[PDB]
Amino acid sequence: VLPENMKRYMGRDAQRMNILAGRIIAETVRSTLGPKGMDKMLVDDLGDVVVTNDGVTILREMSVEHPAAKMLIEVAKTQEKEVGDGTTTAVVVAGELLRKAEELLDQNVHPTIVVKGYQAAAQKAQELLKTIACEVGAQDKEILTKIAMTSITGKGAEKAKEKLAEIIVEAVSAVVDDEGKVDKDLIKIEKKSGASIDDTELIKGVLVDKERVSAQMPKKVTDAKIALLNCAIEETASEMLKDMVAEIKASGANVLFCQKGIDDLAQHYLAKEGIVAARRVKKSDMEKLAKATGANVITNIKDLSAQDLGDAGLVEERKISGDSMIFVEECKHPKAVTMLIRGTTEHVIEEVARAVDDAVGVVGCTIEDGRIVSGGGSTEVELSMKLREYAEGISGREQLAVRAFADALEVIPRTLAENAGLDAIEILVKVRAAHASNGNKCAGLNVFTGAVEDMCENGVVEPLRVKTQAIQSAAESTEMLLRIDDVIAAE
Amino acid sequence: VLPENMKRYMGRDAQRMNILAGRIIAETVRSTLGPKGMDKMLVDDLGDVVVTNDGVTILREMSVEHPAAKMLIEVAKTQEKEVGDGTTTAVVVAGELLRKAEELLDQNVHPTIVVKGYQAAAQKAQELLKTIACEVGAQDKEILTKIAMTSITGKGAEKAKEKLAEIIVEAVSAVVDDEGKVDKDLIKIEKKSGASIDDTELIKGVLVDKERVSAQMPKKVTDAKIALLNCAIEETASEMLKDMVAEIKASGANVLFCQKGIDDLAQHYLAKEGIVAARRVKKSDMEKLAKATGANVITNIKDLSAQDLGDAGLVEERKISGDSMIFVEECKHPKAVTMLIRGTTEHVIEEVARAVDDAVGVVGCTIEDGRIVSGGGSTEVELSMKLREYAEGISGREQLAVRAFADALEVIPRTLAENAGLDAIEILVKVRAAHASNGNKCAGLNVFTGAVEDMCENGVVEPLRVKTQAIQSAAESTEMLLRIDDVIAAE
Repeated sequence: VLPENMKRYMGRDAQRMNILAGRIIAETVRSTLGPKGMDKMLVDDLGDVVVTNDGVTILREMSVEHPAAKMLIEVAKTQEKEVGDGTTTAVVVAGELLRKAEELLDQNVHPTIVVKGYQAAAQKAQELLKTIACEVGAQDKEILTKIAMTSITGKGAEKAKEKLAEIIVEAVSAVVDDEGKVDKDLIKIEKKSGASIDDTELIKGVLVDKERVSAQMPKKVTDAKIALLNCAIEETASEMLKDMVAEIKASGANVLFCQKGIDDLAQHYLAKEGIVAARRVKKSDMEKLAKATGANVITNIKDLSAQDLGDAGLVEERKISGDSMIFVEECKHPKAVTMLIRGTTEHVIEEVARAVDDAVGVVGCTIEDGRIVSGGGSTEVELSMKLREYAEGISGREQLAVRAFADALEVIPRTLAENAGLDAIEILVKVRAAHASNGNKCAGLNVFTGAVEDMCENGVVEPLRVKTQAIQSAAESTEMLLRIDDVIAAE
Repeated sequence: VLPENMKRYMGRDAQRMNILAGRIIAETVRSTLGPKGMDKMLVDDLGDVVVTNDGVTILREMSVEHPAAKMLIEVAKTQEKEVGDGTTTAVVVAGELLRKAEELLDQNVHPTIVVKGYQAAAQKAQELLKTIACEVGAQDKEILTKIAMTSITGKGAEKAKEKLAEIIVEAVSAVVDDEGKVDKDLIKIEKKSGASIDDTELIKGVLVDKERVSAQMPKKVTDAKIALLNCAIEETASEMLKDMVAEIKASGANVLFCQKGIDDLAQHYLAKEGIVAARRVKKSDMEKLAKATGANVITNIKDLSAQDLGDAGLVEERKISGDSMIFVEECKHPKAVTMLIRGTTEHVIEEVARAVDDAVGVVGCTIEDGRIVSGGGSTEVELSMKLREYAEGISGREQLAVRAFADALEVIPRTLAENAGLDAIEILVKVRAAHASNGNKCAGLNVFTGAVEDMCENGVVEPLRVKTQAIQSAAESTEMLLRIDDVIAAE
């Protein structure tokens, strides 16, 4: 009757295997979300040994056995590539969810009915998540720097947060054309040693990774006409390589970045005339230096010409913490802007590089939705006491659906209390009571002193595409995994 | 500290053994409550075989081992003294109220919390019972019948409930003086063979269990002057025996009932004149026949008189079921009141004699207190959705407790319906929603239909003392229990 891999589990047998798998990797992930947790150390196979707190990776490495348990990576995985933030959230409440869906299924529910609850309480939840929404519109600066600070919390520096959420709002407020499309690609993040957390600056242009070629070429130009060649100023020795260099100084460059190198004796001519030049320079390089400086990007070094060519307000080669790089400031029309990040080690620079990228992301969310929620746990307790009262509206089995799915929304505000060594059942009361009466806004779980607070007036708050995706893609993922009743296993 | 007798437990060690205590005893007698509940077969160390439903006697005969188990007979035992039904009630949801409690001293709250709850929610629950009280008067007759039929429910004739309700009303609106005290002892319940369930009749008088001794007496007397001797017709032969019987004739007596005997030359003398007389008749049927008749109860024979003596339209010796009995009807001033009971055998007889004694008790309760309150399960449901709401009120520890005691109050009307088979999710939704909107009087649990019911309008309702006593007795005896925190045992 079957063959090829076959040991077979319906009903109880089934329950066990899909609950244990999903419970598992929740426990995994429970104590990594927000201010109150904690670090994990992986090791595979290659005996290789790897500290991390962040949920995707964490289930990536760990070669899994449970196939059912494999379909749950899948649901943290599609929350990182998309939005980013909330890996954690989508998933954890995807295992909790399921525990609670066990108590029932042991009431012999018709798995039928329990889904007929958590669907109509997904849906309603949409109508809830949308109103607690405390609308503040798109380019208001106050709030931009409260969505940006929350882009920077639980992090190796949330400290900076006020200087990492400023030159960020200036750098996305400066990129986006026709209010309501929201571009990342544009904001590069360079990371150099020396400073503090607050000496991060926003050069209206492009800061690349580039020496001066020829030691010839003046180490700084004033009002410079930067060229872009993506393609060859290599030909083989004497003549060819002279005709390429005397045609750059024919058109109008002082400044040249070529994605395709330089020889010796051709930088000697470049520096003969007062032309500086930057070798090997990356095509990442190229496009940024194009919108910085103002450039239309060419093919070769042989089309290089002042007209497809830029305008730039200072251009020095600056050695910065024992490495040379090329700056390109005062930029006329930056689409797209680089933010210099001063910094600790490469590790706190990188992070203030990621505490902008996911800041520009998340504000490219308050362009397209200029909603703002709910200071982490906040909107949960609100959804709580609404959707409880929603339940007294359904009737039948779907009663017992929607009640359970509210009371498991208290999962996340709970653990972030517990992790915090707090009395849960006091605060819960504190926050719930203060949310029905203040609003969206006001109604928080602050870690610190331990009591309900204005994540708003702090503000401490996060974008709205974050909360939205994290809950939907999670919620419907764990009702798939709900619903397979029959496991015939095998490799 | 230690030995003889003792092992010790604190912690989860104690906790378990009392709980086990607890749940078990209860598991036993949950099944027996209500429309929908079954028998149980007891056997003692004697060998004796014993089949009963009633939860006092169940727990009384099985030789119980756990001391803590021993605390818990005394909480169904006191409920039977009082009211009667609630045995069952007082002690199951005693056991249930434990199991919940569990979930919390596991918890880890401080048993001081639990209890903090359960006492404000017992208070409150006082305020609630008070209200779901549906209004009406002392000797109203629809509500007399209702409270009568619900003293006749889930017993061997709930049968003739209608006919058993109406002769009891009659019998207790007969007895009371100054409306607001209902006396018991004065409604005698005489069992005999042959009738049906509905042919049960109120002779405003007394019907005893003596025949006419001496064959010479008067097989029927018209307007008779009954005489009440507690004292010996008993003297040593010839003379002393006749001027005691000549003394009865000298007053007025047609009729006579002596506590004590009659020697055979004596009843030959009282039959000589037309005197009837009744042999070995107890103390019992002595201050019965005196409320019937209108007598005042004297010492000896001698004593006998016109006076001290009664008045009674009809006194005939009627074979009934082929047992001789003496009837004493059309009594002029009856304070007290035999109610002849015909059915099927002995059992159906005696049963309508129990189904009137509880019916004269609870009667006696709606005299003194003017309230009526629904079975099966109006007042449960209504406390549920009120005491839920009353939680949101409270704040802290005490939240938790009062939600767990309102949930507790549902399991009786859940089982209730299970017993049936009786998906209880739907109905409970049914009866709850109906109650918040109609009232006290019309939100039922009628087994038969399957549906929410006007207990009132149908008939089906209990008194007030029954549900008041029930409640409080049970709730603070399981709190108690839940206190003990240290067992040292035994020998």
